[PDB]
Amino acid sequence: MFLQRPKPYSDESLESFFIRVANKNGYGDVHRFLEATKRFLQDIDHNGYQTFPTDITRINPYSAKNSSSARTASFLKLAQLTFNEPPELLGLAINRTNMKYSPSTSAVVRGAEVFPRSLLRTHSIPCCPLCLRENGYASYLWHFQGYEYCHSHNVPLITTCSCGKEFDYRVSGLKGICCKCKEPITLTGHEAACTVSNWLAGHESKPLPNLPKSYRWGLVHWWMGIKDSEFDHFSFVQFFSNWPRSFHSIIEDEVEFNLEHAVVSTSELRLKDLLGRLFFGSIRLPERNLQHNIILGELLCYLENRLWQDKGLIANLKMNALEATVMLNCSLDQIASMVEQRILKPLDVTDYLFHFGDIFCLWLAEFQSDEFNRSFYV
Amino acid sequence: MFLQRPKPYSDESLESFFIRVANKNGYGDVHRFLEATKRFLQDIDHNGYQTFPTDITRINPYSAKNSSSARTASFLKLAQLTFNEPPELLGLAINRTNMKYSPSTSAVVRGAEVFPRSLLRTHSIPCCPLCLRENGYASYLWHFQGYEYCHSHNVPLITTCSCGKEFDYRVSGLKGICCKCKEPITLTGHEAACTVSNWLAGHESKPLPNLPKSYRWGLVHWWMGIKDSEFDHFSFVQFFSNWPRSFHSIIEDEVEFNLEHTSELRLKDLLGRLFFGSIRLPERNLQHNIILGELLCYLENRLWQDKGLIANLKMNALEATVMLNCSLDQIASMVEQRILKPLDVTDYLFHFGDIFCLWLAEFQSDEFNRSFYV
Ligand SMILES: [Zn+2]
Ligand SMILES: [Zn+2]
Ligand SMILES: [Zn+2]
Ligand SMILES: [Zn+2]
Repeated sequence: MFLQRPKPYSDESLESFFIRVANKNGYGDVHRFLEATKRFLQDIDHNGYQTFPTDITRINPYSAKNSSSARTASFLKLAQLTFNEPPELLGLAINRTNMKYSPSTSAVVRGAEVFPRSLLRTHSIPCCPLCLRENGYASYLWHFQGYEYCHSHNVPLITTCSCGKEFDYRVSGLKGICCKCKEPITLTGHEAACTVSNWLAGHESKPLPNLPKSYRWGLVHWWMGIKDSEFDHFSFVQFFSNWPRSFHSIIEDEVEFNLEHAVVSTSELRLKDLLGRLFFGSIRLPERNLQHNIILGELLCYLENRLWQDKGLIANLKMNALEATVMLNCSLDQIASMVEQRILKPLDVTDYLFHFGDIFCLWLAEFQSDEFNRSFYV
Repeated sequence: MFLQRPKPYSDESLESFFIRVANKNGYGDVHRFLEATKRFLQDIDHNGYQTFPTDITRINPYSAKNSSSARTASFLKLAQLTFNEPPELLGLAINRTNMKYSPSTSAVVRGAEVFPRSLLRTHSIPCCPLCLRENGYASYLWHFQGYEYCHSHNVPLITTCSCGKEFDYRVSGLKGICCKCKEPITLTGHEAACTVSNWLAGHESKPLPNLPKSYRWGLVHWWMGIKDSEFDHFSFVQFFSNWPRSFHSIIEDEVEFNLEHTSELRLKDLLGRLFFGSIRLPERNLQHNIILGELLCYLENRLWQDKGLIANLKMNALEATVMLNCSLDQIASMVEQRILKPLDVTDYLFHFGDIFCLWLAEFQSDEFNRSFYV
């Protein structure tokens, strides 16, 4: 099998890539192209040729249950032999990863952008009938929640055509011709999400900060837990006009509430009981790089400064051997090694034996890194 | 107690900070200030006042046995109480850190710059008396080997004066007046170390790459294991001078010594020195750990060449966690569900053509990922 590469684009999705290859090389559709792709992998002695799907829906590496390792091994072999010039297809596929958010939100990766798994769309993919006729391809941002508006047009994406039927570009082509009435879809102008859709594109909008593509998705899963609802876009804009003093407006509310509503005495207080929501909700977004995770990197500033104010209230919060490992970015064995030789002053892991100012000052002298340290937010 | 901040600098050592305070504010030497400082912590009931040193040698937080957590806890109080405008003292200390190098070298950290533990000077700190008269304070680079020449005057660093006696700023102040002679010290041109110490400082100097301060210092440990000797400043410049074909020139010769010394060949038997000595130096940022990405770019275009020679090189489950940056529990999890294909942990049932395809599918990150060396 000898193919030709179409016009390359760094923002084209994976499902939009196989459609443009089959239309350029004279194939009928994408279903007959993936069937001939499976036939070529059988002839070249591939290990997972029988697991290659013929559907454009499950062509992504996260849809594979156990054959994910043979999926990109099939993707790497096609880029080296079936084209005159080697394309870039591994950077366009959504790969799984072991990276988690706080407290337990899973995440995936696509090249140099770590996507949240919880913000991935799986029911219906929206699209735009303008970019599919001007750019000639589909954006990779159409598969995720949050990119509700088209970024440089001040229009939303479409979900249902004028005759009651939906349009999905994966099953009905990249032109924009719907299934039932075979017409182009009529469109259905704010700023509250046009600021967001410009910012979730990876681009600059003020006052929202300059961050990598992964670390702008990290604010979105966090801010949904703030409202305890779905994402609100205009309150996202107004919240960072007072950055960080709207986040300073939050932590003042959160320590002053749970001291009132403390059920135990002020010496028997725990870190999870005063600040179990704020501190355990910003650790890995996606990592502990406080140079880009500005949430925890600011949270540390409003924790270190007031430590020994108010009789050392914050610096004396009880902690387990469990949540000592969460803050230090270590394991339970390194806690159990520092109770033998007593670098760390004191085993039951779930019995509250430690203090917060003890664990906070241990990080600053024994457990920093080139990203998770005190010297970026200062 | 109530003091004054001097002119604050972005390269002052920590030992120079307790002399520029102790001279200015009416103490006799550095010993008097440390003795006064320890008592102060007793009055405000700090827990580790009894571990606070009266020696300026052991002032750094790695010199503590168990009280390194209470030494920066002693340091987190003085910047808030005993001054007018808070000085930067935690940004000057040499803290420990857990960032292991290749193969097992530990690390220390001073703010946002991580150093090899094996490159710390401990006998006698060389210095430049021209910075000890015009700047008058001690640059933190003087605490480390690899830095031999002063990069601000192109003049060497002194270790033994004209009377056969040494010189150190922790015992002879910051003026430059020695012990035996109490004179100005008589001084002691190259380029090969001059441009390294300009690169070791944190400026842009060619042909040494634009790496960060954590990664400009991760290479000097790596090259001394290559030559297996003391550090030659001449060859460390000329090694980077023909990138990539000087770095590849050892690589294509590493295989030829180890091909002759074919399926029972291993990745530890054929590419064992280049790969296992380059994973974390200090970390896995392939934008700035250029050693792995260029070797991966060498070995991505060598995966199924030579009838798949490099695809047939054997790996364990222990040395697969070194690559994939995971634990042994996730390795045994991929054996039950059978994503990675062949329990004995040190078993040779895993090959390099099998591991590298799994990392492009299930184990990327934002820094240990293919998205830089494309
Ligand atoms: Zn567009
Ligand atoms: Zn229509
Ligand atoms: Zn000088
Ligand atoms: Zn002398």
